[PDB]
Amino acid sequence: VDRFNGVSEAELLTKTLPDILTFNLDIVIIGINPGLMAAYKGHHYPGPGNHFWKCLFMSGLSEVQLNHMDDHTLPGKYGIGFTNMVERTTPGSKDLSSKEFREGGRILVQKLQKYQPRIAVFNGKCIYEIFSKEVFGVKVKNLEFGLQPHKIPDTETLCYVMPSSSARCAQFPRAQDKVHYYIKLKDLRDQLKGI
DNA sequence: CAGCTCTGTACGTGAGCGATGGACAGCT
DNA sequence: GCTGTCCATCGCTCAGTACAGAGCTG
Repeated sequence: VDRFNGVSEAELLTKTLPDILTFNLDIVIIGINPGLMAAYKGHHYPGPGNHFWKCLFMSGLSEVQLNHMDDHTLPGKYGIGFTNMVERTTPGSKDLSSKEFREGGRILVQKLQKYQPRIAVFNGKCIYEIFSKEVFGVKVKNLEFGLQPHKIPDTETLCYVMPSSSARCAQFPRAQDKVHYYIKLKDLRDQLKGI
């Protein structure tokens, strides 16, 4: 079956997804790594199998239904940027090693200390579990979604964790089951501008 | 024993690819 | 009536998390 218009999966696995980063951003969405479609398109969260653009609209973070082609307009119009913990493309997170994640978390903390957005948004618990242990030296055991009790070191950057936008996750089967975190993220951002 | 990590595993939903079937229209 | 296409429809694949209940170490 052909899902990538004649492009082999082995070619996509060698491709990367660029960062959409700048200064004065309210939010930076940090993914785990690119999926095969993101590597294919060269844009963040294209469908099918991803809830991100649906949740972004349902929560009120965007005024209309946006898509992956709109990712570069997000810093200027919305104050939202994009990065990932791991550079390498795989079909799923389970194809990544501990070594890649730990190297990723180090480069991620450097990137965050340069751009210093108001909120570092972890789109996936697994990446915050690895990051928090490596950076803050905390226990992974009772880790929760939402606002974290630690800031990115040397910055005023907050850490906010969300269930991955991937539709592989059966615990939050629909975009509607994830929207709560997007709404609480919209509220946290609104509170920062208010205060 | 007490807190921790580690690892195999099952799980709902909705989009899209390739195949299928009923409707439909051409054919002095 | 026979032919071949259209286009909705269908059936299969595909796009992390929490849990059980150890093991590990003070």
